[PDB]
Amino acid sequence: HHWGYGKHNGPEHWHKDFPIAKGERQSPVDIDTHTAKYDPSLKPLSVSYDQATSLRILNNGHAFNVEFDDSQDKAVLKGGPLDGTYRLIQFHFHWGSLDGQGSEHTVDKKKYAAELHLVHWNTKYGDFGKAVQQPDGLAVLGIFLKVGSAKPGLQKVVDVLDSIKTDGKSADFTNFDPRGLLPESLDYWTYPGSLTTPPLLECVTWIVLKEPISVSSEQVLKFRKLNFNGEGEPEELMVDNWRPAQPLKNRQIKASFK
Ligand code: NA
Ligand SMILES: [Zn+2]
Repeated sequence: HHWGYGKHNGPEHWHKDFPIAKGERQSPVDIDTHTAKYDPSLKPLSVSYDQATSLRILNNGHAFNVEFDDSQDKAVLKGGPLDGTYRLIQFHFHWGSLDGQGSEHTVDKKKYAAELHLVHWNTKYGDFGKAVQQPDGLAVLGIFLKVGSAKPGLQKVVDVLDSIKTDGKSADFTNFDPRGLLPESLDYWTYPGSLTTPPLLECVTWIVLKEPISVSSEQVLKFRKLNFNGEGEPEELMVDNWRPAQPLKNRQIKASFK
């Protein structure tokens, strides 16, 4: 695709092809923890990932996605601020060239090394393509990564990155359990927002977990060896594939905790 994260095609350019970039409910945003409103009416999240079926991992030239079979209710997210059942379709990460940047959301302006997005769609709309046209179509769980101890359940992902180095490469990726990527606590902030890549549609209920997971320096190093470019093209490392924080405008961030 023409858009990307460089000087000449990066996020400050996206509005020319995707005028919704300057919309009223864009993501990501800075979460100001002292202005977030505790909402005692929010329920606990319900994450049911025991029957998840992963299929494939692929490099799509802006990140890598692990894709799941979403033809039945096998890995779903319910509760929290959601009505209805949302099915897991893929997850992916955004990360930096250095450990001090890489997350899309920030917390009191603090950036994390990377951010994991688990993308789910509202089953009342029948398919992911209809869901992205609706204001309550997607629910994305966002989890921050800090660098410290290794996360054992991430290792299977890091070990296959070698085989999908360039844009358009894919590999079989079965029996991966995404329960190994979740923190202990499910406390969260939530606000209505958008996809953070083109087409930037405003169809996402964001659910950002308060507790980061830790990954090792060697684990995130291996993400930085992937390439934006296709095979046999000049090498451009896949780093800093994050969009900067957007204005909050007329929105309230709610917290499930105090
Ligand atoms: Na995508
Ligand atoms: Zn993302």
